[PDB]
Amino acid sequence: FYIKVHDTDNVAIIVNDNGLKAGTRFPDGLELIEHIPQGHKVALLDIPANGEIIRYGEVIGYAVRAIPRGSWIDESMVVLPEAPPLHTLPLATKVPEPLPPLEGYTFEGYRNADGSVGTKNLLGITTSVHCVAGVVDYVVKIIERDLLPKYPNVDGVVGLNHLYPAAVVPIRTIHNISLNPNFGGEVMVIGDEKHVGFQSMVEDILQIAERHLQKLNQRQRETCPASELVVGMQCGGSDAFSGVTANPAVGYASDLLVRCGATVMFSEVTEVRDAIHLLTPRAVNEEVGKRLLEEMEWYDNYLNANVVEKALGSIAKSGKSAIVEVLSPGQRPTKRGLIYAATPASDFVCGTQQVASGITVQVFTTGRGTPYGLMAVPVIKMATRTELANRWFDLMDINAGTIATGEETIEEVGWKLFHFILDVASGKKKTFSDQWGLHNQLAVFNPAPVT
Amino acid sequence: TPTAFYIKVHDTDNVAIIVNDNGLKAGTRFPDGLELIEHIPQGHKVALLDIPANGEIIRYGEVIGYAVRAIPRGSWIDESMVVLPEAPPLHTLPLATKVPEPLPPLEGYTFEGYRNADGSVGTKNLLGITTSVHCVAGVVDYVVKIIERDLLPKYPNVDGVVGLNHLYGCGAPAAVVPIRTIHNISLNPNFGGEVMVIGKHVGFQSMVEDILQIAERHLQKLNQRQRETCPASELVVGMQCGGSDAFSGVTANPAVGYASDLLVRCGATVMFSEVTEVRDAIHLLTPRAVNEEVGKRLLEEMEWYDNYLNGGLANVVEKALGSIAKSGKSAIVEVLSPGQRPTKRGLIYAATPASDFVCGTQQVASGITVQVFTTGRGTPYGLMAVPVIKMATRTELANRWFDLMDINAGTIATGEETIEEVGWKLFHFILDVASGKKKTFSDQWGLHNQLAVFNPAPVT
Ligand SMILES: [Ca+2]
Ligand SMILES: [Ca+2]
Ligand SMILES: [Ca+2]
Ligand SMILES: [Ca+2]
Ligand SMILES: [Ca+2]
Ligand SMILES: [Cl-]
Ligand SMILES: [Cl-]
Ligand SMILES: [Cl-]
Ligand SMILES: [Cl-]
Repeated sequence: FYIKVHDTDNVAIIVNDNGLKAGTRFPDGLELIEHIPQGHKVALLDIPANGEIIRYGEVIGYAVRAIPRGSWIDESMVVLPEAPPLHTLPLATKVPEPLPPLEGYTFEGYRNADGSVGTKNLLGITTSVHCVAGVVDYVVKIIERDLLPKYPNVDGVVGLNHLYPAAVVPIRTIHNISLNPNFGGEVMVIGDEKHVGFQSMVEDILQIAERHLQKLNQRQRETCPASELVVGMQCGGSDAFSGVTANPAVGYASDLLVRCGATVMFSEVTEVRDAIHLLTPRAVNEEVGKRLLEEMEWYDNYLNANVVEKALGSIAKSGKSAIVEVLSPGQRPTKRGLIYAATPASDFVCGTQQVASGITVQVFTTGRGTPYGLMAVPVIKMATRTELANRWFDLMDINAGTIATGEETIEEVGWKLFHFILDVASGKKKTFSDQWGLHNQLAVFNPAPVT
Repeated sequence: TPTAFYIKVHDTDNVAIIVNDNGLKAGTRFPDGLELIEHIPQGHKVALLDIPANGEIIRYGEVIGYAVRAIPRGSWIDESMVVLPEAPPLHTLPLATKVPEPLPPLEGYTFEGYRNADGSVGTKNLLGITTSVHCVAGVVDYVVKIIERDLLPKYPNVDGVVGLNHLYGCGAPAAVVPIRTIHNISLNPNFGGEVMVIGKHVGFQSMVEDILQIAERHLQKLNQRQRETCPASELVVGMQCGGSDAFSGVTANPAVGYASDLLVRCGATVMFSEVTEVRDAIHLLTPRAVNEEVGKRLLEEMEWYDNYLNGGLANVVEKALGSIAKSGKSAIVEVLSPGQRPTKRGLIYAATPASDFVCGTQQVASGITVQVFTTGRGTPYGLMAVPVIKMATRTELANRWFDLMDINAGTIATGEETIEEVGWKLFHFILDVASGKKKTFSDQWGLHNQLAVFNPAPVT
């Protein structure tokens, strides 16, 4: 088997483990001239010198010399196309017609006083930026082992720590995380007498904390429309199958959520940067397009195989819907649909920033056995290959590798993911991250220098 | 107390600080014969003599500014009445122009510590867990949490377990600081020179079970280690400031500087950091360098940080003079870059950010086994890697946070104790903490915040 993503492609990827040896033939009639490993590209037709190399329906490079059919195309046989300037990129030149809406889909969630719906019932603890740091982590640890077990309806407790002139990103991120629907309607804020005492201070905090736990323990889930979901998507260990299996499937589920009237988010500026010329045309208008370019140059400025090919594989998670809004690190959306939330690719930082943007569910695609997870929101981990789903059967919540062998289609895995999202949001199924407690501490993005 | 007091740091000073809570009202007289003309709050400066216009303002024996207008004696000097002196260029600062004569050595001082195979001595018996930079991250934090609740309780002689995480994506141009820092932390003596390295299908739960068996083998071996009498020369003490206070440089800092000189005399290694806190006073550290190469190396770290950073305003030069007071009077024998380890013994300058958790993490990487943390605020700062001795600047603070302040230096402001007395009291407190005879409040309540490696490179 070989996988051809788009119809106009002139190259394909080998899926067979160990690759395919010379002599192997395919239905169309071509034949390999040499051995080609799995994940590497093969020429479908004879491509001439300086000839375009097409994959994902776009130019990923040019041939350095004439490449014969059925030959292995290595990174040394291609010339990368230099990315064009940002002021020359087309904006809103091809906004697709909205697909027919999906109505009636629901999930059991926790309705908040502000109208938002949480997928989890958590206790949030924070402190004013002018108070001392270290009290929140100490109190959260005591609440987890001494009180949390007495309130089973409470999914957990999360500490929101501030960092110790231009550092607006970290402050905005911590304040917006406390507005996430999984915290409900009230996060806890902790901050004359000759002898006060530290132990005394903590005793008072634990009394306030037990009052909140008793109230959260009495909350119940109610049937809510799928339009109240906010789903975030990010990549973990980039793989040769990421853009041909998991990513396209996530993009199909992304389009289904947009049709339900929900909010989907894709981030990672470093992962989509070399393909921004394919996102700008999908902006609903120019102000949203220029706002998209503004985030690209901000990150290029902050930073002081085929990168274009990998970027095309990442944007596959965005699906085909229109980009209705662009967010800066830690901002919250004001519109519903496909949103672009600028964030670093670094897994724990991306997750923390998406949680700040208000996601209630996160989908994490990966080609490596990573124990990534968050307590703030349930993390659905999708494998890119079947070999990976079998090796880490207790980490991979869903397998997209069935697309590479033709056993399942992008549409089938996409719908399977959509239904998995509603079941996780309803608490009917627990992701492996929530089953084993794979929760890594929040990592706020701090682009400002440390004093 | 109806006894009015002011604290004059150096003999040549023409200004002092009011110590009485609520300050001193006009009419109050002092032994020398001075008298206040107006009310002056605590922490604020008072003129000891009539200072003329453009006249020098001296504190800590150095010029902190010039008077905007003629200042009469016994008057309150606010930050709007002084003009900061333009700082001179770094290439024009004198190097090794005044290296003090080495003081007579202190012999016989010891502490009960854990001798390592490399010759170092630890003050704590910890389990270090790390992973190769090419492996996936998140496994160490998960395993450490399971070891703390399921195995650690079975091995009481083990003080605790610490996870050492690398950077998300790496192999370099500027990302040498975080790699060097994580590698040097595993060489810290409190890990005993034996950190754990972790990195039909098996599955994730199965992988962890194997790691817990390797972890239980290490805990059983560490649980059998015992402390041995070691010379105080094997100590490595780090010093940093927390909540800057008006008394920091007149009480706790000078006392820490006296204990710093005692440790140097014992043949131990002392460290002071925080580039942002000492930057506006570098012209007083450069002359104490043992030689020019160490002096230019000191200026090199100042400009590296300046480059990296590219009545509501206190005097920055005045605050900096108060911070360098922790360095004492010994000679600076070596300068380190963020996360480097020393090759010489004595007073060392380890460049690090002032940010409390990052400074601590970087000093632990440099090899400190004990840290002294001065502060004027009730902070719950602490580290698991090394015991943290928290020193209060005011007696009012030591009483308000009696379960956080390990030692009180506020007795200097009221004249009940001297810099020398509090300095020796700190030195003996350090030996007792290093021996495990006394437990700091940070280790008693478990005020341990996760390590925060300094990452000056942008995150992708
Ligand atoms: Ca990522
Ligand atoms: Ca099928
Ligand atoms: Ca500090
Ligand atoms: Ca006395
Ligand atoms: Ca205790
Ligand atoms: Cl020299
Ligand atoms: Cl040096
Ligand atoms: Cl080094
Ligand atoms: Cl004594």
